[PDB]
Amino acid sequence: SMVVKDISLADWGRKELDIAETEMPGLMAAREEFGKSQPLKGARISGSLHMTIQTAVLIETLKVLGAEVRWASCNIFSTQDHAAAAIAATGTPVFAVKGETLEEYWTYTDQIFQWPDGEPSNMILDDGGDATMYILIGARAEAGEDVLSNPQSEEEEVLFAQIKKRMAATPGFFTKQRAAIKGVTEETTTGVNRLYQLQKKGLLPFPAINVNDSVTKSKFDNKYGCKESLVDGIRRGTDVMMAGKVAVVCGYGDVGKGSAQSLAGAGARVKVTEVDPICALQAAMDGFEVVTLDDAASTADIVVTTTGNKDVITIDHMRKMKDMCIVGNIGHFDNEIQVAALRNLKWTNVKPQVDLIEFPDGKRLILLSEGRLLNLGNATGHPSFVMSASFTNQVLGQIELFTRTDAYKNEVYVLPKHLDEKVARLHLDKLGAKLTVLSEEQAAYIGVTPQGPFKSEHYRY
Amino acid sequence: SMVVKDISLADWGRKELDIAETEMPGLMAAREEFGKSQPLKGARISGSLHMTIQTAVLIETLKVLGAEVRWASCNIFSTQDHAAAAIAATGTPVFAVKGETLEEYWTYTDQIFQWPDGEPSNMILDDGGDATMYILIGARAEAGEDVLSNPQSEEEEVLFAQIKKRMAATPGFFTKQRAAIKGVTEETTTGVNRLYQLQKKGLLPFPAINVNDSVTKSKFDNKYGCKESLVDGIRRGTDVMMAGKVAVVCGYGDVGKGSAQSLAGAGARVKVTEVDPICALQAAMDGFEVVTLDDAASTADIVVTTTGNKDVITIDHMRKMKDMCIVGNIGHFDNEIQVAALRNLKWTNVKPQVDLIEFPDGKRLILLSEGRLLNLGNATGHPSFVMSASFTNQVLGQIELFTRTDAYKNEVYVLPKHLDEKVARLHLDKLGAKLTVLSEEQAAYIGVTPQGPFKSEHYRY
Amino acid sequence: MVVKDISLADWGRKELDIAETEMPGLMAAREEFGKSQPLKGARISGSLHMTIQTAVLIETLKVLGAEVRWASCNIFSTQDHAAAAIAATGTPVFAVKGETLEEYWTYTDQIFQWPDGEPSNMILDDGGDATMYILIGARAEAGEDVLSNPQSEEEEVLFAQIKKRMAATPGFFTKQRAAIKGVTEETTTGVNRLYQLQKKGLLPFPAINVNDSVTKSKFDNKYGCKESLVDGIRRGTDVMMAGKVAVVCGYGDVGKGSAQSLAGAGARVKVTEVDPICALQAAMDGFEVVTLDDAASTADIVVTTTGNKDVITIDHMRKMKDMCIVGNIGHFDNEIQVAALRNLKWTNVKPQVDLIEFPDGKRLILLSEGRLLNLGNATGHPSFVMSASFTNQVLGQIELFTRTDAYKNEVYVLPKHLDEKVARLHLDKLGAKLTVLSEEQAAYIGVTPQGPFKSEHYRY
Amino acid sequence: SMVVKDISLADWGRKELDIAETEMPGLMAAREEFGKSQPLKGARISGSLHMTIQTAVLIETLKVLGAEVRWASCNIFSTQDHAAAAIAATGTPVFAVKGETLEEYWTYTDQIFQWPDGEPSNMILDDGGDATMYILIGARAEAGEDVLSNPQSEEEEVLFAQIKKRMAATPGFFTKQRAAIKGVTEETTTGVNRLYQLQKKGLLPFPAINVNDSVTKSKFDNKYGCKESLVDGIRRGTDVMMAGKVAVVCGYGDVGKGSAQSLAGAGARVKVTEVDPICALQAAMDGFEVVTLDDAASTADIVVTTTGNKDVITIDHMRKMKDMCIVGNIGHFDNEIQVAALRNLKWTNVKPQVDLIEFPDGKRLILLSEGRLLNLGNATGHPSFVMSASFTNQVLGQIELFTRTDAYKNEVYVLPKHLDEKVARLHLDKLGAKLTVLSEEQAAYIGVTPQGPFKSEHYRY
Ligand SMILES: NC(=O)c1ccc[n+]([C@@H]2O[C@H](COP(=O)([O-])OP(=O)(O)OC[C@H]3O[C@@H](n4cnc5c(N)ncnc54)[C@H](O)[C@@H]3O)[C@@H](O)[C@H]2O)c1
Ligand SMILES: NC(=O)c1ccc[n+]([C@@H]2O[C@H](COP(=O)([O-])OP(=O)(O)OC[C@H]3O[C@@H](n4cnc5c(N)ncnc54)[C@H](O)[C@@H]3O)[C@@H](O)[C@H]2O)c1
Ligand SMILES: NC(=O)c1ccc[n+]([C@@H]2O[C@H](COP(=O)([O-])OP(=O)(O)OC[C@H]3O[C@@H](n4cnc5c(N)ncnc54)[C@H](O)[C@@H]3O)[C@@H](O)[C@H]2O)c1
Ligand SMILES: NC(=O)c1ccc[n+]([C@@H]2O[C@H](COP(=O)([O-])OP(=O)(O)OC[C@H]3O[C@@H](n4cnc5c(N)ncnc54)[C@H](O)[C@@H]3O)[C@@H](O)[C@H]2O)c1
Ligand SMILES: Nc1ncnc2c1ncn2[C@@H]1O[C@H](CO)[C@@H](O)[C@H]1O
Ligand SMILES: [K+]
Ligand SMILES: [K+]
Ligand SMILES: [K+]
Repeated sequence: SMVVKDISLADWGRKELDIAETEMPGLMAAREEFGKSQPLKGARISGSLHMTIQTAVLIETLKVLGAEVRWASCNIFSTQDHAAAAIAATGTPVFAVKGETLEEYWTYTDQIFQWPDGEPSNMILDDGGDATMYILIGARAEAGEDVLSNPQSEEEEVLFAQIKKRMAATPGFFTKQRAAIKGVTEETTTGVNRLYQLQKKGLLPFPAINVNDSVTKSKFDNKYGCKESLVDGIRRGTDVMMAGKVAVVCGYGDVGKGSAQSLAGAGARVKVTEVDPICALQAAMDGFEVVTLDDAASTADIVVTTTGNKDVITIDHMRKMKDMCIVGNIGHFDNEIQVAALRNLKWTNVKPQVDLIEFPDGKRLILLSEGRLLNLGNATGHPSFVMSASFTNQVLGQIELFTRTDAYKNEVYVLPKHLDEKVARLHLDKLGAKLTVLSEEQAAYIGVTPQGPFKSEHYRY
Repeated sequence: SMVVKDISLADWGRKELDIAETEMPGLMAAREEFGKSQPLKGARISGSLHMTIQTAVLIETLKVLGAEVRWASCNIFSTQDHAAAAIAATGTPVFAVKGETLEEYWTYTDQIFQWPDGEPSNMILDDGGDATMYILIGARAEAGEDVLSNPQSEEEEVLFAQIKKRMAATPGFFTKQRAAIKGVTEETTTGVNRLYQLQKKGLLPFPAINVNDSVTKSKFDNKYGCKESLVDGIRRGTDVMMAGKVAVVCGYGDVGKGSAQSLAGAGARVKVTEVDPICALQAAMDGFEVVTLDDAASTADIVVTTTGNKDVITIDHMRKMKDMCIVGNIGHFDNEIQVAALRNLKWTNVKPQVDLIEFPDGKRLILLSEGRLLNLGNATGHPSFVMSASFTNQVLGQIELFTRTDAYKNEVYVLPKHLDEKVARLHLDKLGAKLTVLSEEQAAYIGVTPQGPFKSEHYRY
Repeated sequence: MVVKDISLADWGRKELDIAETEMPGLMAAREEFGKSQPLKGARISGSLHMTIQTAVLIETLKVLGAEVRWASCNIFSTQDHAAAAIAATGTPVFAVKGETLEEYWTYTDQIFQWPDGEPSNMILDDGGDATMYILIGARAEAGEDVLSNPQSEEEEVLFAQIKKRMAATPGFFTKQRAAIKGVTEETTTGVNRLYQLQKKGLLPFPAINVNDSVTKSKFDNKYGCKESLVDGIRRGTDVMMAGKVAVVCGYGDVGKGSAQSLAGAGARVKVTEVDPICALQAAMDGFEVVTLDDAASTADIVVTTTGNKDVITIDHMRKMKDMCIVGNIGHFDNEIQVAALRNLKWTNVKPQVDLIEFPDGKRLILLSEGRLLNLGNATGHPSFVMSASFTNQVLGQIELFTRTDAYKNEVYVLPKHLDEKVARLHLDKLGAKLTVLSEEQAAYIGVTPQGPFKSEHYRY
Repeated sequence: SMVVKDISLADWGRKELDIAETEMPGLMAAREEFGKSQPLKGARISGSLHMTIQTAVLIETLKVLGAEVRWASCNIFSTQDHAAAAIAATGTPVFAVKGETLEEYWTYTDQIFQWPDGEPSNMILDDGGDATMYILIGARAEAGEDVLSNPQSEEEEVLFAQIKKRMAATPGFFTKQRAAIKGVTEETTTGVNRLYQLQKKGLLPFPAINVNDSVTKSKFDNKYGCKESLVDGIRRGTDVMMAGKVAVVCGYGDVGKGSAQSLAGAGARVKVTEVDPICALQAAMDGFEVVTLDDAASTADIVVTTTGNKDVITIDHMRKMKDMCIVGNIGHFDNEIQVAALRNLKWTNVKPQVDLIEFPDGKRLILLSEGRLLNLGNATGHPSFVMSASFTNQVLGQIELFTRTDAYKNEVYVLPKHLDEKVARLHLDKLGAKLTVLSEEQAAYIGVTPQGPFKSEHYRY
């Protein structure tokens, strides 16, 4: 009916939720505005998104708006057990344990679609595309397409076996559920990229709102969020001194940028790697030495990958690294580091999400969260405030695709700027940030209304 | 023939160009790449752009590409005399003096179009849109439209007089010149906004390249440039101690962002104003107190405007200010501050571009560059390296519109991403910034090619 | 031995393996003095936060020949896995995270109770509690009225512990006092206490002020707090730093580190001070300098760093806004008027995190019940910076044990050449390459190429 | 009665003062607090200190507190002629002309001891110790010691010639002047050095206050002052871009620490060299790479020296540097850089205080101020606020010695901490910094009084 680590943690979860709500004015404002109206009454939402305290506040907001939901995490180490307990105790089905196996993970992703009345979900709230991919690959398998062979990875084999179990247990499930989905809201860059791949190949059968690319998501969550929680995760994992140390940051997109500020602000000296010349130029301009990991690996104290790509930190890199160098990843998936390549070496667990890996020559590495997003694995992810900006976009995205589904075609959308502006505006008071108002004449003079939007569609901020 | 302050400054100018070239790899790469093939042979370029050492390197670069140019500055205080002189000494006609009057400014603007063979220019390279407007408003006047009446500013009246003057001396001039322009490239936000007004009204009769919105322009020039050059201007103008002082930055776009960094990085404590809630939330997140000038004026030590709007610092604000508060503008035009409203009071010149204005109660203000761009007025504007990234776009813009004019409609375009990435790429070596190369598998994995472009069309960086 | 759970020892040992690679000072001292055993015969009573870092120190003192008995100097600052690892070696330790006041003082007394019945001969102290216990006890034994009118609950427990000891083994305090060759004192608040003793003629043995080594006060107190303040506030509250206003009370070494901690994490810092010079430094460093009276009502975070008392009062706490976070990183829990909060409704959120509700409904988040939140809510300063602090401790123990007769009953600091050696020992770890003076250069500036490089009272 | 370059420039001097005063709250507040009580009535002060506008404000402050004064520069080139003029217009004897002869210099030093009533000085206010040493050496000569033979330098022969001139002219002048000095204050490290040697050899015949080691003066000059004026100097000189650049700072004392902050704050990436392991460890902990100039020279873009040593940047380093490396000294005071060693290479002057030096292989260097102090050479020295903190120390020292002469032995003393604190208080209000007051209970608790001093004699702050 629910799967959590320990239901007795509910009370603790609840207390922290009391606190988080005072930090999340966006979601609370959505409860005020849409509670009575109940725009999501009739919504049947399967959520796949880090089961944190922040996600719990979102979940309860969705419910206040009329939705029924079933939830699971989008990572095996990112759950906050007391958050999961507190949500479970309300009766909302949740399947999320910090430290679950891969098999369990896919079992749980499946569970979010298994409603008691035997009818399907009609909405997906996704982070990384795992729930979306599960349905769409499932359905194609059910249509006879050969899509469950030649598994590239362990994780992929486990995903396949889970699709096979579901096909056998309830034939027609995927087909039926693919058709039942009114729309999906996608939270993160890696997820959005998967959406665009689908659209480009004509494999997206319903509309998606790209939540990541709201300005109040990508330029806040991905950047400030990582600034807050990257060093947090490293610190809890290792308790290492930042001052005096060299940290190499692989990638200089939004996450990479935030990550560099996280480390720099703590006193580490930051070096950056990149493949995009524009982002690399930014990094240099921002004061950072721009290197390759091939050149910088053997003298780094800390190495962090932020790319969304793969094989960024390889076994060759890790052999060069000096004793006790700290290795971690804060991009969505664990393949940015070649962890699988380290499995034939001697591992000593230090504590949860902290492992000492020993090379033939006696050199040791400290690996965080087994190569999974270390901010959520080693700590608690992004603070409540920033998550409020992200999740308010999520709420608006859900309202759009559920209540105005016919306005949308089978493609990836972003929310309109006036909504983006609304989201930021909701978070200003909380910080005691006083906004100036344009005179009618000033607005005229620069080509806008006093009410906004204030920028052209593709302004970059 | 030419008009500069003092032709004997040429040697100094020349020595600073030898140095400046080592700081502008973008422009020097273009000379190597397009020198022999001479894509601008037959170009007759009228340039209206701050006549600085940086612009001088651009001018020589355009000549090396085959172009013949005639130049003027786009601001009465922004010239560097020794740069103007070095350019005049090569025989290129240049009409720019630091501290020219309004009348002189328009006389020079007109001169850039007066070729010795009596034939019109065929290209414009513009910053602010003054040279473009002149031709266009002049042409309309010639067609009998009533565009020369009810002038709002002293500046508007002198522009009208100059247009009439030219109409009488050489009838048909504006119309024959309008028709002869193959294209215009526009440098800055305020100019680009003017262009969009035109296009919108159907009043753009040729293609325009919006250089401002190149990523390697807006996110570098407008941000990092002002970071370098705002306090530079304030220090040269006032020698005030920064640590311990409170500065108010009005606006938090690309310029306000850089301006804030400029002051903070020098030790001042920075408060920010904004009308855009997303930009305000960025400023609060960046650790700045977000206030209204109404509330903050009376205790500020420094007040700077960066909006490109008008009437941002009013007479009411300046009244509230404390004795010796420094006031400046770094947006494109002198109407952001209500300087006209100060003409009423007792001025005392302190030195070039620094005035002490005394209110009735005896309260004094220090006004910088008479409320015009203080970075260029009180110092020398942005350093060479950043102007190289900015100006390398200009050169590519000219090459496009001059060699491929038939591919463009009467609209505002931006350069393609691959060119933006090229520009960045040409600046990496100068900084010892070494780029990583995607493996074939890696590029496939994220949906790009190893040669780029690496980001979707509207990626915000 | 008393620890939370001896089964944590393996975990503690793994983190010691790691900590050692971060603490080259201590490991160097093992190399230099291990065979020579300068502390052979030393019987050291240690009262210092029983963290992983302190565990590396303890093992270093043992490599040098010492026998030790250890207790923490704060009820919340122990890391149970460190305590366990140390206990597993056979070294007597008495330290549990979350001990009661009564337990604390039982453990402080335990560090002086050796199996053979003979007294300790050295004290390694942090905050002065172990030193005060012996000194106040010995005066009570000599008949002085020093155990009356207790001014706090904690003071009451101390008096009862002293009375309990005098009853069990009469004469213990007098004999232990006389048996102490010397004490080394780690922290500002402890040193302050020593100076008060010396001024009154109540210091009966030499003390090394380890806090005022440049490689301690200008590193530990500053960089240490830079690293660990925000750490403790994040683990306790997971609050967003960006966009928030934090008021730091005090701008000495710790207050300076603390401001950097919060600012570098995104918070906007305002600072209070009583010392005009320190205030001017704050303003020069870019911080708004305010009174808490004025700033209290709009702050999001308020942190005290003074070593003083009654800095954050009931009146301030009344003015604060709902969900304001309140903590202290000075040595003692009286900087904040915690006791004045005791009749209000408290709800525990989790260890060292409490929600306190006022009559009007306004709630505050108090960290570690007003005790050092870096050690309370996280794990204190990182190993590297503590290696600097603890290498000074080792050198100070060696001094007062091996050369006791060269010191009078006063507070001393280590000579500059030892201070420079400590810094030197930590350079390689960071890949910091030092330049060497030419003979002529040295002469030109009035030094030798070997150092010391600065005058006695150079401020750095 | 006065020697200045042009009494005509006096009105302009005054206009400069009006501005500078508003930036020197310390000295001004001194005037409001002590003006009425006239604690320097009866003072007859002989001053020797760079005759700048800042020093003019100091001077007038001394007169406001009742002091009668005669003044000269402590340097032949430091005099700002309109300051002198403004001061001589007061009726105050000033003997200072920018560019004065060495002979004339000593003649002006003598003139500050020649009062028209024929009686002697009773106080010396000194920077560098030339005015103190002149009286003391002269008096040793008049007591018959052989001290005017064996001049080490031709600059010393000017000294000795000048004492014999005065000895011959008015027998006993020196003996009687030495006996009349109540006390002297000293501003600089070199001046203190000389005095402390007098003291060690029983040659110090009166109390001296060492002001250089006040916290509010050593920190304000050395660190905050150089923080404000380093990057400023380098910009005015080269207009180079800081962002993206590597700057090597030689030495990490107070001047080095400020210099590092100046550069990092402007966007440069700072490396640091040191011989002192404590300072080096400070640098690494402040997040700077700690290197030897030997290793870092070939890739530096800016190298600045701050050591106060000699032969810091040698010809061997300069040969290794890349083309267009900028090289400067902010220490003291020439000879940190081996400039002379470069005199055979091709020098091309770019403008005042900026020289291009070319090596045999075409490698050029940009050298600032010929390797002398660049903050004075290319900028305008330290800001007024900075100098206000430092000159307020002189004042308080003067009051202290003049009014409590009896409390002092003939030794060098540092300024009492309560006065150091007083200096700070005097600047707090201008900054808007509000001081908290200890309760009587809090004060006893920590072992001080509510009035301070608040720290022990050797607290390092
Ligand atoms: N942990 C979190 O809380 C969190 C939050 C947001 C996003 N993410 C994840 O982080 C990843 C990155 O997100 P983003 O918003 O920064 O995307 P982004 O595209 O803005 O930036 C990724 C950057 O990595 C660079 N890159 C790619 N391959 C590289 C390589 N081999 N070496 C060096 N650089 C390389 C790209 O040029 C790009 O600039 C995604 O997986 C995203 O889903 C995680
Ligand atoms: N001097 C220079 O070196 C330089 C360089 C680049 C651009 N500019 C000029 O600076 C101006 C700003 O350009 P930008 O690139 O920053 O454009 P931008 O649109 O990114 O920034 C303008 C910002 O000002 C804000 N704003 C508008 N009116 C306001 C008001 N009344 N009060 C407070 N904030 C207000 C807007 O919300 C906007 O975010 C333009 O005129 C541009 O041409 C100057
Ligand atoms: N938590 C830790 O890991 C850690 C580390 C080192 C020191 N400490 C403790 O921190 C405390 C401070 O030590 P420090 O080394 O910074 O001492 P310090 O003397 O250098 O700093 C204390 C400052 O507080 C100021 N102050 C005093 N009362 C004040 C008041 N009522 N309001 C505002 N400011 C006031 C003083 O002027 C002084 O500048 C001591 O208790 C010390 O033992 C803790
Ligand atoms: N330009 C100015 O406005 C200004 C102002 C004050 C002082 N100064 C001058 O600056 C110099 C330094 O002053 P300070 O207050 O920093 O004194 P300081 O003694 O505090 O700093 C000197 C530092 O230089 C280091 N050093 C010495 N030789 C070195 C070498 N070969 N390589 C690397 N580091 C070396 C020393 O270890 C010491 O830490 C003095 O000569 C002083 O007169 C200049
Ligand atoms: N504490 C958190 N709770 C929920 N989601 C988070 C948290 N921190 C980061 N994320 C989200 O996780 C995604 C990374 O997979 C990002 O898109 C981000 O929005
Ligand atoms: K969190
Ligand atoms: K420039
Ligand atoms: K620790």
